[PDB]
Amino acid sequence: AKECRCQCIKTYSKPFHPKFIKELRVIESGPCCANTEIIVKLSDGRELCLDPKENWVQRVVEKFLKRAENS
Amino acid sequence: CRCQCIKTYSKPFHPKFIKELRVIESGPCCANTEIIVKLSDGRELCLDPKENWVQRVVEKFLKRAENS
Repeated sequence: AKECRCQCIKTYSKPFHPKFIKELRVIESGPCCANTEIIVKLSDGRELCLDPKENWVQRVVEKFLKRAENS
Repeated sequence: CRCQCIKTYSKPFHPKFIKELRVIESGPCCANTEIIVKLSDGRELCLDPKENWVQRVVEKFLKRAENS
């Protein structure tokens, strides 16, 4: 399919500081993708897919969310 | 480079139908942080990131999605 399918072919495994994140996307698992997908947009203009099951990823997404909620 | 929201949604809905979450931080495109959630029914609602109930709903969805 085109729209109904997983959006990530691979995830970025190298940990980085949430300060480089400007946008976050969280797509829960369901009919169109067996797994939850997390895509972040960096200030370098890159769109990265992250592993939602990785602890550092969860902490990084948490820190960005709280900061954005303060702006 | 514009805002994705005109007005924020305040009417009651069941969070359990949220299937996707989007958070765009403020900057050159939009002065305020924007929070957009996609409901199963396809609807897209803009929520106020400054409201405490909103922050709780977003948090709960995130943890649930991370459990999959």
